[PDB]
Amino acid sequence: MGRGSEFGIFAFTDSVFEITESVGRFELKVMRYSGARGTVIVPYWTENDTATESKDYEGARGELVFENNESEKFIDLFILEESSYEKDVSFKVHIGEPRLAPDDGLAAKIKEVEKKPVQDLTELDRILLLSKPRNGELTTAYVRIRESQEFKATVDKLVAKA
Repeated sequence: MGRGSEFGIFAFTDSVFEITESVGRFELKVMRYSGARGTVIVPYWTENDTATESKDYEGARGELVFENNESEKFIDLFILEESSYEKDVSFKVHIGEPRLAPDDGLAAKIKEVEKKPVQDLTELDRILLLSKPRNGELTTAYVRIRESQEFKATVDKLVAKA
């Protein structure tokens, strides 16, 4: 906890998304909820499920930098066209622990406090921990990729033809 933060709370808009291998570049929003104060780094990385990195989509890995009044940042994907008649395939994109930018006032003590023993936490440093930039519960997005939806109109009209 708590339910809020000032730095603040980072998550995807939801867990579940669907394209279209024809979409090219897919912008996936990472939302900053409750208080846009400070500059916060958010790590992200891609991972295979049924969709595979060399074929279905290109691998994306890095960090997002949210400035002082930035409440939104986007991950570009990108998604590979392979003119399939039929496909239902999917991959994951995760976000790691958001961290405050090294230079600003609180960066330390936070990194120092958040790796001392819990039974040693002091009243004020658990206030620090409470105020920390945090993840929401939506820290994994699943991206389902489908056939171009009327490539398949078009194969189907062709199939019915004699």
